Amino acid sequence: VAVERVESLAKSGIISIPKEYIRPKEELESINDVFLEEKKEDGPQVPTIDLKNIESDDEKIRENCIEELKKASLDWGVMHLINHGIPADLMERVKKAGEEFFSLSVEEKEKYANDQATGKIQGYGSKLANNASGQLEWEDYFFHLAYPEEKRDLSIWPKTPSDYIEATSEYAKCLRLLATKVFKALSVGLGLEPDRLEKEVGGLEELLLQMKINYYPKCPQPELALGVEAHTDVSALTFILHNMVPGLQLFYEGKWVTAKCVPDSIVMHIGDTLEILSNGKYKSILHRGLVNKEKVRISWAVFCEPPKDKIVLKPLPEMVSVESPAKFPPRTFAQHIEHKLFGKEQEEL
Ligand SMILES: O=C1c2c(O)cc(O)cc2O[C@@H](c2ccc(O)c(O)c2)[C@@H]1O
Ligand SMILES: O=c1c(O)c(-c2ccc(O)c(O)c2)oc2cc(O)cc(O)c12
Ligand SMILES: [Fe+2]
Repeated sequence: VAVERVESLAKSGIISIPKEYIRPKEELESINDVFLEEKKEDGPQVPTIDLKNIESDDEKIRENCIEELKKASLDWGVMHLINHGIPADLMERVKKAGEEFFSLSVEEKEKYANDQATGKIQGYGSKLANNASGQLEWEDYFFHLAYPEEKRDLSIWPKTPSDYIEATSEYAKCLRLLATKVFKALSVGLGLEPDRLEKEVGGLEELLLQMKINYYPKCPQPELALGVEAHTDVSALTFILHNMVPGLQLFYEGKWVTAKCVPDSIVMHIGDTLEILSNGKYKSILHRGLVNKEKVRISWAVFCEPPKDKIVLKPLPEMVSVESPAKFPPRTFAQHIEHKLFGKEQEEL
């Protein structure tokens, strides 16, 4: 087999993109210039949710924060979090380290190559075509488990820059504390005991944080490709940092909305795992990512996942009734991923 990286392809001297990267005719109509889209301020916009008072001693103010978070989660399921408690300089260090790793030559990065055939899903990679369509997306990435610390395989983590492990480790620990805060507020929002949702997704012991650095090289025909296809996240929550190059779009009320770049914020997505547990109340929104011909875009997504086999995910009893039937059948996290991949494979077949 050939190992083709999109960064290599982007630098190979091509004029047009290979056919495998061109989206189906029906999808091309919704793809426009990301910079022109980012400038548009009409239509619904991704909400900015202020978490400053999420754990305030002042009850009215705390409840107001919880309600705003709850409301954004039932409606959009995605938002720009501000005053989230993660130090701004730590986030800049994490991004700088990721930028430095991706600036290494493809050859240096191949020393970290993943190997799906032997189950080595961590490391440097690019999505291999996995259905009859043969469709590929315009991005390379680096994926690794980031937390808990005892479950990490540090040997696969970038050794250049020298501070990648230190920075990424601190960031994951900070995000783990923020996930607890969020899970609690979302639990309260559904009328559940504060510790309910985090317990249901594994708690401190089994919830995993996976880091995925998404690298989107410049594209010569950005109107014909997607950096990441339309999808919903399978996690419980996802927290993402960006390098201020636009690209994230959200499918809201039947239209693709472009996310604006809100300084110092962290994008947070409610994922399929919480949507399933809340019986459809909290929303896992369909989203995608655009590429462009002017600037390399990079994002850092941390997925908070339940244990893949140990928990059977299904709507919580409290969220189901005669009048509110279960909107999802029971599946473990692995089974859910397989079902989404299976439905797509059958679709393309
Ligand atoms: O490779 C993948 C993957 C993985 O390797 C490890 C992991 O822990 C979770 C994962 O999740 C997969 C997935 C599938 C369909 C989706 O809609 C989605 O959001 C995520 C993904 O393809
Ligand atoms: O959206 C997701 C995604 O893209 C990937 C991923 C991981 C490894 C790969 O090799 C890859 O091609 C993709 O993992 C995820 C894990 C989650 O818990 C939730 C997600 O939403 C994703
Ligand atoms: Fe996503």
